[PDB]
Amino acid sequence: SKVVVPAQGKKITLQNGKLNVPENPIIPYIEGDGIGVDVTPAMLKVVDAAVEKAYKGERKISWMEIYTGEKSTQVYGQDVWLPAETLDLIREYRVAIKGPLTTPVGGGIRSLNVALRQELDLYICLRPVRYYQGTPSPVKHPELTDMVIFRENSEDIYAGIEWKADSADAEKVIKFLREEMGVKKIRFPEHCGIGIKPCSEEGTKRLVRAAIEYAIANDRDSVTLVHKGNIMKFTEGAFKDWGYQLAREEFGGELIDGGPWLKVKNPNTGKEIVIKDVIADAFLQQILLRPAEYDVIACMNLNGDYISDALAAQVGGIGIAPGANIGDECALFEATHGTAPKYAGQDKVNPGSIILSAEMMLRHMGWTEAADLIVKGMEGAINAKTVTYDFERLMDGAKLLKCSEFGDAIIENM
Amino acid sequence: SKVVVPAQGKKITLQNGKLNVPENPIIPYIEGDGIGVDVTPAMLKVVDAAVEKAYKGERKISWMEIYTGEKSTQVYGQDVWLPAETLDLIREYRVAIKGPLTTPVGGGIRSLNVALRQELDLYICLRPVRYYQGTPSPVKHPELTDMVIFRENSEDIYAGIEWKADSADAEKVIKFLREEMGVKKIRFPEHCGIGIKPCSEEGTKRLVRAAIEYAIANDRDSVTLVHKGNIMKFTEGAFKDWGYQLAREEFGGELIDGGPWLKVKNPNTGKEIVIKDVIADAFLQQILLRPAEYDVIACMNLNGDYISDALAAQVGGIGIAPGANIGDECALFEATHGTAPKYAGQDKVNPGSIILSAEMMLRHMGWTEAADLIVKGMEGAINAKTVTYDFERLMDGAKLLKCSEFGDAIIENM
Ligand SMILES: NC(=O)c1ccc[n+]([C@@H]2O[C@H](COP(=O)([O-])OP(=O)(O)OC[C@H]3O[C@@H](n4cnc5c(N)ncnc54)[C@H](OP(=O)(O)O)[C@@H]3O)[C@@H](O)[C@H]2O)c1
Ligand SMILES: NC(=O)c1ccc[n+]([C@@H]2O[C@H](COP(=O)([O-])OP(=O)(O)OC[C@H]3O[C@@H](n4cnc5c(N)ncnc54)[C@H](OP(=O)(O)O)[C@@H]3O)[C@@H](O)[C@H]2O)c1
Repeated sequence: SKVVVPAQGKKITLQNGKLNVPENPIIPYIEGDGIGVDVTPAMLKVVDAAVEKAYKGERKISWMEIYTGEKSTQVYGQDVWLPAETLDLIREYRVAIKGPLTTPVGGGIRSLNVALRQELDLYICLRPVRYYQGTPSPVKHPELTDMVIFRENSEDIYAGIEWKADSADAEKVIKFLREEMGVKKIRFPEHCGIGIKPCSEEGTKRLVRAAIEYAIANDRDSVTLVHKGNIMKFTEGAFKDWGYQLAREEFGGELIDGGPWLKVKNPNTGKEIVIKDVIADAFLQQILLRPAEYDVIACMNLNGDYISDALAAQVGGIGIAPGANIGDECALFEATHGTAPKYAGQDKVNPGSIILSAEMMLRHMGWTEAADLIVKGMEGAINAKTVTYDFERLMDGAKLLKCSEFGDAIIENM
Repeated sequence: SKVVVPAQGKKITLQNGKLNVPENPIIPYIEGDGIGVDVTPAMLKVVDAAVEKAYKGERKISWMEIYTGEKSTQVYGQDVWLPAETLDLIREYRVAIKGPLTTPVGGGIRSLNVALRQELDLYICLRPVRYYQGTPSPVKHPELTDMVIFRENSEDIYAGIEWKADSADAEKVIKFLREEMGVKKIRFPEHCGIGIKPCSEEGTKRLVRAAIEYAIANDRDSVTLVHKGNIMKFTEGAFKDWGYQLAREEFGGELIDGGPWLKVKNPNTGKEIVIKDVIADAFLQQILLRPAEYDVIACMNLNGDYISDALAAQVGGIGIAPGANIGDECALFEATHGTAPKYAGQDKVNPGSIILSAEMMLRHMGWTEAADLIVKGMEGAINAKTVTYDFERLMDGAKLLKCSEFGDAIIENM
């Protein structure tokens, strides 16, 4: 009802597991709450400039705004935070992008971001994290970090299955656990909240399957299964066993030494990709202490949230970290930072995250020239130290830029 | 049967919630697997020197070795990894310490460390993390970190309640969830592992209760409730609500501004302690980016493992991080690093962790003079750059020391 389909423009289709993108594709975008009003306009202009420059006017995106979050309630009504129409629009047009989203508190509503992921079955959360020269960073050698996180996106405790302490359901579940499953380890059964943590074999293998294909298509050096399997043997640990098993079953994994690592040969470059694993709490230490040893990461939903968010901070990219939610049929790219309501509307915020997510989106569309230009623009703008206040306040000799002006700087550095 | 109670020596008792420690107390200690054979002897000698120097010969510990892990199987037999006698010994003598422990794989045995914590109901995992000048660190300003972690120690998913995919129990639980609880969010119900995540109100409030008392007794600046409550509302989120509620109910918490932070007045110094909260994935970023803003931390079991282990790495103290497991009746202090089998027996390992845990143990015993001397010794030895290989290999100008020699250096710097 209130979305306007672009007069000129054409739908992306999926054929044979491969996107068919027209030169005039319609892309759905969600402005986002808070500073989404600042960064989305910059992102539109930066992407159009990259597309115009890479294909000399032969291609062009027909943006189409759709809604989620506050703007959805002001467009559709009182408690329409995520209209069915927005899900249908993303499935019809295959590829979309959105700014920051916040979920209201006090109405029993659970994460809108996670709702999008789970209802579009975008089981890959893809966070590439690598250091942009010139970025102010808390660690000494941020340039050693160059990883790609494959975070499982629908199952784990992150999935939102839980009962409230003292509710009839929680006490029903606890009664079933103690009396029918014989559980004795619930220290205090009264006034106790309960959460469920599921992890299946198919969900594990389609997430690791994507990670290893990614290592192959991008010739990277390894895939590390991160887990907390010595405590949670049947979810985290199973994730790690199924991941190794997939590597053997579908990518000819061979045993290194006495194990447990494997090596997968890259069919296209001959490079032996190492498959290995690290327990999650030690991994949070290793990304600081021995960052160059890691590359592609495969892990479950909650660990992936932590790991992405720790890596982004340690390269000083907490505000420019790109992110994508990808499934077999649809894809939703997103700004990964908060809504920062304090500065919303002041044209202050750093648009780098949603712009790099747009870079991912173009590359997912097969428009790699335009995507390369955006990386190149971020490269030069940040290396030139012409940046927004969240960068500039941490450093000397930088030129302070509004949000919109940083978008221009990126275009100027393409 | 194989433990020898010390001829001379006397049992610590608990009276009125307060330890009564004799001048000749018997302390039970577990050597620990792997490098425990290296660091425990250094720790015995360092603690005895501190006690001898602080009390001029009037006090002295009667160590008593007890067993867990490999040495237990070689002392008691084939699969005796954790003899009942060791639990009884720790409850009889109240205070003990142990080196690194590893749990065997392939026999269905779950963490020996966690078994000790849960069966002695040591619900506080206490990790103080602060930077020792001279330590090689991956970040630029490690000296800004000075935190104390209160990690909940018996409940959360960390508690080891789970079924294996395809087992009759997992399929029984999944059937109950889908058919009797109406759960629709399990993406793939087949071949799916299940874990339970419990969090009670009493468990939350006795853990936060200890954290706030600690902030009071040590005049620190704040207590931060760390959680992942926007996704797990009834466990992580409840932990955070119960924590605030305790602060109001028992420590006169008053609202700051419009909330949600509180302020608790320190009954002894008048200092207003801030009670606040941060969501766990953002917190892993904040301990890097704004570390000076945090002090005492209160959080649940799994987050506490991650947070302690990330902080230790970021001050370069991955091998000297102290740790204690404390309950209302018993206490078990521990080395917090792995068993490092590769270097075990070579007198290489860094004894700093178990020695600082001994420092905690003495201070828990009321022997604060001896504890102060050990801190002072670690201070000087590390500042003098007379350290073991894990420090020395990361730095220039250091003097390489065996494990035993570093223990001497600590004594020499008391
Ligand atoms: N993945 C996501 O899209 C995502 C993840 C979590 C939360 N959010 C949402 O965001 C809301 C915003 O409000 P909050 O105050 O509660 O946030 P908050 O995350 O605790 O705070 C974020 C802070 O990071 C900075 N920042 C955020 N985005 C930035 C960007 N793009 N460029 C530069 N700096 C940026 C601002 O700090 P300075 O003022 O220091 O610059 C900002 O206020 C939350 O309630 C939440 O639902 C979105
Ligand atoms: N809290 C605990 O007590 C605890 C926690 C987890 C694991 N562990 C156990 O430890 C076992 C040891 O074997 P792993 O090889 O599997 O360990 P791992 O933790 O993956 O490796 C630890 C590495 O840290 C270094 N290190 C460990 N303790 C140190 C110390 N005290 N001083 C200086 N450097 C230290 C050594 O690295 P460099 O060679 O680079 O120096 C070491 O091999 C594990 O299987 C596990 O059950 C104990």
